Amino acid sequence: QCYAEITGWGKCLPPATLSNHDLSTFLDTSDEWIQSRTGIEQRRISHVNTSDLATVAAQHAIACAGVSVEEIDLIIVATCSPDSLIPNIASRVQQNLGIPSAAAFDLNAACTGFLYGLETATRLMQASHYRHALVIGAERLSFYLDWTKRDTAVLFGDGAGAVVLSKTEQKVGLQDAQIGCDAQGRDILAVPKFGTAMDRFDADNGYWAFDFVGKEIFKRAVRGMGAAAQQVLARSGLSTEEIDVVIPHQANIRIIQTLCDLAGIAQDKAFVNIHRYGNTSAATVPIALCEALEQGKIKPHDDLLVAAFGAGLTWGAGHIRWGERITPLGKSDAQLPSCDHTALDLLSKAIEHCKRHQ
Amino acid sequence: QCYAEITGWGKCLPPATLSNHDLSTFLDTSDEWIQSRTGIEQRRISHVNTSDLATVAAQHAIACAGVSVEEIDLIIVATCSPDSLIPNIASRVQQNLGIPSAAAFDLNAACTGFLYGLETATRLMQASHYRHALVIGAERLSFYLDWTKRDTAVLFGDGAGAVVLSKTEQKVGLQDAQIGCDAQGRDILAVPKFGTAMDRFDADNGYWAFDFVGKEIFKRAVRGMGAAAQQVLARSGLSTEEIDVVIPHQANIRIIQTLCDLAGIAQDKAFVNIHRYGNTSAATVPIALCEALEQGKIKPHDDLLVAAFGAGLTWGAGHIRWGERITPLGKSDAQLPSCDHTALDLLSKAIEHCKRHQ
Ligand code: NA
Ligand code: NA
Repeated sequence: QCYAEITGWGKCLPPATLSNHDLSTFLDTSDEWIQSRTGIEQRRISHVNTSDLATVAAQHAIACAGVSVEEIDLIIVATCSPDSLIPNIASRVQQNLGIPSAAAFDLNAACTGFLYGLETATRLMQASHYRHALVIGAERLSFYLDWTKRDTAVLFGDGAGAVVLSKTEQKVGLQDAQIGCDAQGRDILAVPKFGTAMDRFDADNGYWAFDFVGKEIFKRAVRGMGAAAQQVLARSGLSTEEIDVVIPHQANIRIIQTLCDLAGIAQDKAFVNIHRYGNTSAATVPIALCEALEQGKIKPHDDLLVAAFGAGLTWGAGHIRWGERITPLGKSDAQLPSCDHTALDLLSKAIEHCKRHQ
Repeated sequence: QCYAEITGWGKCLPPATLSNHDLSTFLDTSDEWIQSRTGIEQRRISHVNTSDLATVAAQHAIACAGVSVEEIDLIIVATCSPDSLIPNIASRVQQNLGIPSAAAFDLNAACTGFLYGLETATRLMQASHYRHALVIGAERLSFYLDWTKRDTAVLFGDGAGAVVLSKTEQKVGLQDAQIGCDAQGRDILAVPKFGTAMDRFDADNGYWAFDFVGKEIFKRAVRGMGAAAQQVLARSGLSTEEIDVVIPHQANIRIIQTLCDLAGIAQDKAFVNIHRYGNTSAATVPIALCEALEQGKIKPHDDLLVAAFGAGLTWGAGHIRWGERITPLGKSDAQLPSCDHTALDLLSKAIEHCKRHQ
């Protein structure tokens, strides 16, 4: 029996920052409304491609683990906003980092993608030969947004987080996990007309609908994550009291609080950074984990609960038993190209196109 | 120790057929050129979305396995041509089939995606609780093609294949597998400007380049698949003589023959249907497997070699040990909506747009 220890962690948040007030300047919204409704105060807008964010997050996680690029056997990029479909962007990260030979694939399960990736990488390592893995959640959701639609325009942001996993006989890393999908709810959270369902040659094909039935999403999210968490707890033989830290998906602070409140888990155990970054889909969990660790919120041998949900409606929970080390073995000086533009400058063109089309 | 038996197989080929002569009518090519160069004589053009093809292939595989939709714990759709990115199309297949609860994700490793999916599903089942899985390779590559570019326009086609896997203690299904990616070659096979790297609001964004460096692809494919096959053979403790059947990716008949010739495997062991369908990327392997089985080419307890390669440059090989049953337990009458148009009629609009833009 073996396990996939999380030996490295890393993050990449692009610099350009879009505040709630910024949004209020071109949208019929308010900082009060956004902040009280969602807990979000800021989010980041990338001046680079998704794969670029993924790459920097990877470099930091690799440095953190002290592993050689030559030792990585598997690369998973959880994203729903890839630079390209042919080829995948896992291979771009691989090319960028000089990793030879490794299996490289993109995994799309929306905001639950990092948890799906962690589960997949862990089980691949447990049942076969993979010695080390890189699992990255990375998104440029700003690509998708309709800047005239306040319901969705204020929720999402860009970023990446990564882990490195290493095979071990110690009982650490992801233990039990339950991942799933409530497909009867597929239509409540969707951009159905970006992908091969779109009309390639229609000049209005950029003006797609972003379906977001907020209340039903909230209900189904709390239900799905909560039930998944119950299953993992029950199978683990841990009480709710023995969970040391919750690292939740960051969609809405009220969902986080409800999940905790209903699971009987103390609210202060939940790591929250949604106020800084908004909902970065697949990146939420690995960014939160990285920052939890950076901030000393996780101690060695802690039991962590992870939970997430997203379009699908995909959902998941997992139990991670931490090992001995919560500090990086080294640091990377990797960075994004400098950006000379505010978020508002970066979005300028898109905001004008969306507004012009109404 | 447990295993993931292939208990169900199924396929969906759309009806509209584009012959080599059809292509010659709007392209500076010939049936002689295509046929002698690639082995391709026909390919299918879908009148429906990728997810629709995936769904029919799934229904047949489910019927073949005699498993209940209630028993499926995992759904993987290997594709690089999804209807949509938000949400994934695995969840659409799930919704369509009424499968409750199952994990559902899209996996993108280009034409190696089905092998990546089979490996992933198998290891998930071996190391965790998943009882049954659906793994589907499905593509509408016709979405991507530039109908003025003869190098690529003649190679690719649409379709889907699926398997159902079931957990067992018998030593059957996927045994050893080696999957990988030669990222130094990422740029030789690419559509870099469909995805979030594209300019959403540029009215010429449909006219993307399809990079295809044919000779270097051929070289790197033969090398990668051949080395992967060597590793699986070596680790299995089987001689090349003990491989009963090869189910290869269908990119080019010369690649198939070279792979076999260089591996010392008799050419007549390789199942080939490229002449009918061309290169359907992730669907090639599962369609070939399904048809091999339909045609009685696989016997119980046979040792199968699978091999594939694609954009990335992803690559893989696997050894499948067949179990007892090579006939379906039942049949599905599922079908695509009727199509009243020839392939040429379906492509009409796209061909005119591409030609008009030169
Ligand atoms: Na504990
Ligand atoms: Na044999």
